[PDB]
Amino acid sequence: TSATVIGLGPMGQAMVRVLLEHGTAVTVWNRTKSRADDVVARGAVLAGTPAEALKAAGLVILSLTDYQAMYDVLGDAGEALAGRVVVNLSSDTPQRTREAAAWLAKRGATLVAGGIMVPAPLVGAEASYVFYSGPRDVFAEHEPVLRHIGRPEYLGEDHGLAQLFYQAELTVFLTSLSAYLQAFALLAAEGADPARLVPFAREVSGLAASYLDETVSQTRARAYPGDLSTATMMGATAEHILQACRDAGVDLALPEAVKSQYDRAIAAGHGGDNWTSLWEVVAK
Amino acid sequence: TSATVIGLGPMGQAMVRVLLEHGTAVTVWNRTKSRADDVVARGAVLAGTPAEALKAAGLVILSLTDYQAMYDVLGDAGEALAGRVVVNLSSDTPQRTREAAAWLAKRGATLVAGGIMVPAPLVGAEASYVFYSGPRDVFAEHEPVLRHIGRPEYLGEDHGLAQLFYQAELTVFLTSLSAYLQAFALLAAEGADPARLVPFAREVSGLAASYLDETVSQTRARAYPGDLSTATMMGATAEHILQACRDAGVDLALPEAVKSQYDRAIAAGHGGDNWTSLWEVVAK
Amino acid sequence: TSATVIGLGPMGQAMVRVLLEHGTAVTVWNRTKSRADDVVARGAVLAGTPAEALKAAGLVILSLTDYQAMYDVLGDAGEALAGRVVVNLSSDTPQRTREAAAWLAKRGATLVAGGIMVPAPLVGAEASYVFYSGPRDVFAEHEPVLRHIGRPEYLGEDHGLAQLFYQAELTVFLTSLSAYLQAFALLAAEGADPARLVPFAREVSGLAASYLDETVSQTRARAYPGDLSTATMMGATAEHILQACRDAGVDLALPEAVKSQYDRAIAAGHGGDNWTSLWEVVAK
Amino acid sequence: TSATVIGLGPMGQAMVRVLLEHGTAVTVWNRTKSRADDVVARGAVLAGTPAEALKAAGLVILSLTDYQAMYDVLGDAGEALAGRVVVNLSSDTPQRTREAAAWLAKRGATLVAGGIMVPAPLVGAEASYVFYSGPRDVFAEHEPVLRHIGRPEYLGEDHGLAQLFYQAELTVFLTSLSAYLQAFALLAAEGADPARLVPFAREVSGLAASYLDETVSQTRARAYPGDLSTATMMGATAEHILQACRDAGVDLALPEAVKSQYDRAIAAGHGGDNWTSLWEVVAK
Ligand SMILES: NC(=O)C1=CN([C@@H]2O[C@H](COP(=O)(O)OP(=O)(O)OC[C@H]3O[C@@H](n4cnc5c(N)ncnc54)[C@H](OP(=O)(O)O)[C@@H]3O)[C@@H](O)[C@H]2O)C=CC1
Ligand SMILES: NC(=O)C1=CN([C@@H]2O[C@H](COP(=O)(O)OP(=O)(O)OC[C@H]3O[C@@H](n4cnc5c(N)ncnc54)[C@H](OP(=O)(O)O)[C@@H]3O)[C@@H](O)[C@H]2O)C=CC1
Ligand SMILES: NC(=O)C1=CN([C@@H]2O[C@H](COP(=O)(O)OP(=O)(O)OC[C@H]3O[C@@H](n4cnc5c(N)ncnc54)[C@H](OP(=O)(O)O)[C@@H]3O)[C@@H](O)[C@H]2O)C=CC1
Ligand SMILES: NC(=O)C1=CN([C@@H]2O[C@H](COP(=O)(O)OP(=O)(O)OC[C@H]3O[C@@H](n4cnc5c(N)ncnc54)[C@H](OP(=O)(O)O)[C@@H]3O)[C@@H](O)[C@H]2O)C=CC1
Ligand SMILES: [Ca+2]
Ligand SMILES: [Cl-]
Ligand SMILES: [Cl-]
Repeated sequence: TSATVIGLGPMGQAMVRVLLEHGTAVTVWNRTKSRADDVVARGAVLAGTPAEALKAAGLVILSLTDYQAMYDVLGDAGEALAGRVVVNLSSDTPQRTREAAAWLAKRGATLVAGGIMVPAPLVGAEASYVFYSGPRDVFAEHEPVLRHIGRPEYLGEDHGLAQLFYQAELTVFLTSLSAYLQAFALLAAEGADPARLVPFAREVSGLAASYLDETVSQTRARAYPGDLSTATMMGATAEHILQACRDAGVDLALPEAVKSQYDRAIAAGHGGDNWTSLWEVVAK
Repeated sequence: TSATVIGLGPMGQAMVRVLLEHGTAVTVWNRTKSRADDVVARGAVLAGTPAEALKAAGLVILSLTDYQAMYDVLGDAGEALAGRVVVNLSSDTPQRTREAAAWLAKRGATLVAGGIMVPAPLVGAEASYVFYSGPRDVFAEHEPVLRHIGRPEYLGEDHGLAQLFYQAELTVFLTSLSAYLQAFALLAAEGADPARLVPFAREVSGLAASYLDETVSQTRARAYPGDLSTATMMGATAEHILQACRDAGVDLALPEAVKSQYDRAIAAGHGGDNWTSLWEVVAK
Repeated sequence: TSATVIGLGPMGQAMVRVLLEHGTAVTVWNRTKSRADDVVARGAVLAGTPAEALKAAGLVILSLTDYQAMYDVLGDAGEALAGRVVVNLSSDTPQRTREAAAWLAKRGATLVAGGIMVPAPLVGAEASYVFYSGPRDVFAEHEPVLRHIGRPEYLGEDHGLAQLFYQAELTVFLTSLSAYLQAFALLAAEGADPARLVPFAREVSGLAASYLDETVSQTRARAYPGDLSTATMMGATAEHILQACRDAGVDLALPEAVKSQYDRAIAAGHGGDNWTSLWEVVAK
Repeated sequence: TSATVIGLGPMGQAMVRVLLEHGTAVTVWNRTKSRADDVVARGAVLAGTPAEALKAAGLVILSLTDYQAMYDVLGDAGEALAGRVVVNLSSDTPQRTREAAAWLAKRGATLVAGGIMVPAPLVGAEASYVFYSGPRDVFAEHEPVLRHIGRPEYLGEDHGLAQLFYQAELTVFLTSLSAYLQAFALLAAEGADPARLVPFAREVSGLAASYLDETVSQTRARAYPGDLSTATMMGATAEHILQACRDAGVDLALPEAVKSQYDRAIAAGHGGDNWTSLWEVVAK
């Protein structure tokens, strides 16, 4: 088996190592040639051109910052794309992923969209998994090589799906990281030591994740009983957080955005409903 | 022992039930007199007035929407407050909690401020804990009755500490819940079942929590090595979430707040730094 | 709108009340005529024959002990089945559900299989939901009446699906109830008071449910890292439970069945793997 | 303070890390000397022998697979055990724990038996609790060091009580995990994604737990009113699960154990009684 990896950021490099360690031949290409030194020392072959990289394998894995980078790198491949399977494991919108499917198809190439759901040090570890979407038959053929990156989670035929699931996951992940900075900033601005919060922040993240099922069922039902918590009570806290952040001279964007959800829910008559009623202002 | 509980939302009623379960004699008062029906049925005594409530015990627990509600309710209490310990377990700003301590002191009452870090159904469960701050010796005299609500975490003499930790905790909690709605809305808008995300969302919450220690070290050091993940790359995803939400007709408020942190960190020169460089734009 | 309910056990009766309360006309039939007294007093009409019951509505809800009961009651309906939608909300196997689909189809009737996921007192409450499977168009038409029973969870076209999900759910529910009896019996046989276990039994059920995601991912991956728990350590406890139950003179069936899973997993070389390796002996 | 921990599976290492984190001087011993690598790296002292371990502290914590392992390890300890407090937090039968107390006493050591009711990652977390039983005054002398592992639940003087509660708890826990595998296997065998069940499984676990109080009252009274749900009807479902599992080629061990309880209760005359009538066949 033979693989090409285009993009040697931390994830591209991690995927090259894991493919090499499992006895796949790896041809790499990278805009910044010098970034390939370590993977070539581990037995990767650096191609001179993306077209060359496309000629050294039927399986082409793209690990780039966005899908626009794919067009920058592959725009000049011409017929070297014909019959290749492009596994794009890059962040972008569902719509640009679908668009890339059509662009690649015009040039005889098959897109399998994917999203890796771990950081680089966990690539190929037990806890690694990857969303995939695009043609089942084409994915199935390459699945035996791809599964070394992580557990494949094939979502279906719509190329946008893997990217949809990636952006949904990253909405949770990135906003959580911004909530941690927000929390530590409030403490640090008030003279308190953010380190003291760590064990409680871990507990309340555990508590938050435990609400996922209630969230699913109430939003799915559009039923929001306020018996244990009201949008008025939780909006009051959203406001206390915003005010406390204003008092402490800390950024206001995140707490303001959360508060706006409760205000617009209450203004819509959901003051007495569960926080899950914010569905009514958030959803399409 | 004797206790008064003022405010009978789900948390007040839960605290009353737990104190009754441990043989505490509990006097209650509520604005909406019907909400007392359940704790009166379990043998709580409904006081006619807040002053009558206060006279019932040395120990007075407030579970109200905010500290304004304290003033609306105990505003005309006067003499009833003298010699009493007011354990205020209501959401508000650290500053308003500190000013409340002053106001209470003038009327010969001590404030212990606190924050309950679990919902009503977990009051008195293994997982329950409560931040407390204020005069150590007063907290300690009442702690054997207070402990029935949850493990007491006494933070110190500053009345605003318990409130500060509670607000920082609810910054994590409320923002996480909103990120869950946001992820579910994106899926639902594109016609996928939000319930499909549930186990992956819980997993990515676990992953997010595992970054807490290195967030503390990097933000305190203002050291942001970008070798595993840059603000540019994660910023790119923050923009992808915003755009995908824009494409699907979902509310952009929360994704826009998170993207504005990356925008600002990058424009402040942290493009090649870790996401922890957002400290530079969040912490002032 | 018009509905027929055949079967006036607690669930049939609960569904009749909820349909009446939402302004649906209800015709009932029951083997035991006298069981209809309360629903007729609430405005249900008792039909003399199942054929009559079939003539008083296009929507026919079956709430019987099994699918064999359906054949007992409807076997003598002849052409009175033609064009009816039979919503069977009865326990049976996926295969007999599919078989009933064909039997009903031969007689011009459409089956929508369902399973109600709450006891009778929660029928029509916020927390009620019902699995449905069978023809989407036919289900969609009746969904506006059926949704009063609980949140419809339409799983797809295969009639067996709702029943599959019901039996899967009930595997969790019934085996949990048998584990509670098993636990209380051990305590009661040893002189201890089962009532003392209740708060800990609630905690450990919460703990158990928290392992659902790990279960999904490891069995899905067929990856069972034993870093936090081995099948040898957990099989040792399964054995201690069986022995303790033998020492106390309490039934052995449940603890023996659990122990057999770990023995067969260890015998297969999974002594050092996670308990999730029992997948390898349990799964098809 | 000083502590010895004998046994370095995940629970032993977790207890060592938590005691070290609180400034306890910890001596360790393990059969597989490599497992000590991690706690030695955090500054635990590796004793050459178990007798050397015991000499290091008045307080000796055992975290072994079973009480046989205690005998294999402390079998030749002899004089080293005199005056020492052995806090044995290992799974075994109440009888073997009681006989262990006798054996230890002869050698001039006190036993405190216990059971940790959370996994290794939650040792020292808010949710952690530990049953203890044995001499009150000895437990109490050591409880300030022991409390760092989790909230101490002292059950009384009988050394077999902590073990009895632990085994009853793990009857609930292990049987629930196996019921989860069983539900997932049924889905997987019929070609449905087990991940689809996850939120409904968690919900039905919640529902099961809500029956705990009425299980206590009905089983103690041997009063089993069948008006909401009969053993015949629930027995029918136990048989449906068994048959559906039989049809799908899934292991029948666990469904057969549960069905045998209904079979036996019905044949003992409880067909029209609540499922709680299974007490009559489980409790002897
Ligand atoms: N890092 C992580 O933890 C994870 C990241 N991801 C996703 O994986 C992808 C890769 O991320 P990561 O490995 O962090 O690396 P980066 O996104 O920081 O960089 C990846 C590669 O993109 C290349 N690149 C970007 N723009 C262009 C362009 N216009 N033309 C040519 N090459 C370009 C870079 O080239 P050069 O080296 O020359 O700069 C580099 O090789 C992203 O889509 C990201 O969202 C997914 C999960 C985990
Ligand atoms: N619910 C939860 O899960 C948790 C809540 N909390 C905090 O606990 C506190 C209580 O919350 P919760 O139990 O949910 O209930 P709510 O905040 O919805 O209501 C609590 C009480 O506040 C009273 N109240 C509000 N405003 C006034 C006012 N101006 N004058 C008089 N009484 C007033 C209500 O009176 P009335 O009955 O007449 O409406 C009610 O008795 C809040 O500060 C909240 O942040 C913290 C942790 C968990
Ligand atoms: N009870 C509950 O909590 C729940 C039950 N279910 C399911 O709903 C269904 C109904 O259960 P439930 O309401 O408890 O009642 P039962 O299963 O105890 O009885 C329901 C009805 O079945 C009838 N019946 C059974 N066998 C025959 C037969 N051969 N011929 C004619 N009628 C027959 C009974 O007739 P008669 O009255 O004359 O005896 C009764 O009307 C079952 O499939 C059950 O698994 C689902 C979720 C919750
Ligand atoms: N893991 C968990 O989540 C929980 C476990 N428990 C209980 O805690 C105890 C420890 O469990 P856990 O940490 O998972 O680890 P294990 O039970 O897998 O192993 C614990 C220790 O037992 C030692 N051991 C086993 N048999 C012998 C023997 N005959 N002679 C000498 N040493 C022996 C092992 O030595 P070696 O290292 O050489 O193999 C190891 O150090 C068990 O009783 C378990 O039921 C309770 C709650 C939670
Ligand atoms: Ca606790
Ligand atoms: Cl506690
Ligand atoms: Cl504690």
